[PDB]
Amino acid sequence: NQPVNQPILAAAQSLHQEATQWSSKGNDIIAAAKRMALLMAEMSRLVRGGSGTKRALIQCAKDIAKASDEVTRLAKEVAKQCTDKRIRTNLLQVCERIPTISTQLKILSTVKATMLGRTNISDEESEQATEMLVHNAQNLMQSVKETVQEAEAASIKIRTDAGFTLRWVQKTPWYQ
Repeated sequence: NQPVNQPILAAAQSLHQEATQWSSKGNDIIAAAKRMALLMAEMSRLVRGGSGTKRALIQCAKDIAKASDEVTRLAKEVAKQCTDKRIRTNLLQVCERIPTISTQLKILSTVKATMLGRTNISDEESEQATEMLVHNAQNLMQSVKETVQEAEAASIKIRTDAGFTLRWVQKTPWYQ
């Protein structure tokens, strides 16, 4: 079908597996994380494209960074209502890593996009730029996955408020 950068696809699938165990209904962290995983999977295809995929590669990074701001914004709200200082601090700590990682995703996607369909660039420049993009994508997927898990852990420490708190409902059994 279409060539894909396996480690980016694997990082995407890893976040999606974790996010899809929960319902998006009344959980915008879950919705944004699912959008991020789906967009990151598109990225693994685009990173392998020609000159025509240059705009799509940079727009994909921009979309991923926008979905990560929704994750960060909501996780800060979860933290603000959490009574456990350990969980509250962890959530606030990860919220400050995500914008840095996603800024770096935009810079490395632009770097890779300038290289698509070019003949003058060496395999070394290309490989080095691709490896940097790969690591950044893995770090981002990991940070959001951990943000999902900590936001769920924080829910136990929050007085459930219908229409006012995040909703955690398993869509499928954990062992499926």
